[PDB]
Amino acid sequence: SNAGTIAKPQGKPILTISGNITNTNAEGAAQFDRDMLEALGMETVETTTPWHDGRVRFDGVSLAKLMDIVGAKGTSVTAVALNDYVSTIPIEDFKKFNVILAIKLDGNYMTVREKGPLFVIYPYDSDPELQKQTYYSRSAWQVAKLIVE
Ligand SMILES: OC[C@H]1O[C@H](O)[C@H](O)[C@@H](O)[C@@H]1O
Ligand code: NA
Ligand code: NA
Repeated sequence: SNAGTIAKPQGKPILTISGNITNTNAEGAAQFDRDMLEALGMETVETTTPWHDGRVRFDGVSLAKLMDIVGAKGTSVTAVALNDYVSTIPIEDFKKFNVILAIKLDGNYMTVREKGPLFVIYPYDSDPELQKQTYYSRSAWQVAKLIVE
């Protein structure tokens, strides 16, 4: 069903959240353009990563907030990337850690060649627990879809 409890996007959708959710703006899905994501509030994560040179600044939307916006009912979300990557992420990670869906890198929007437009980012250098392949594997870049189960 389409609850119609989230506004329809005015620009091109860059993220579709679907599955075991409550709040939608399409059949069984919540479509978001970049303006809608920025409007939810931008959070900052500064960290080194396995893929970047030195400490970089990511700005993006809290994934815990996105799960609350769509009324996620499940405990698992599958990220699907533009490049075909599929990554299952326990939703509890988003709360425990400041995980963000990054939109900007060092103050600039990320192109597809820069792992954008959306990139799941954990604050790796904030806790030795996060400096592990478990969380690097959950850090899906070029995210297009989040399927809640
Ligand atoms: O760049 C990701 C991680 O790489 C290494 O494990 C560093 O020791 C750690 O501080 C950092 O968070
Ligand atoms: Na549905
Ligand atoms: Na995994």
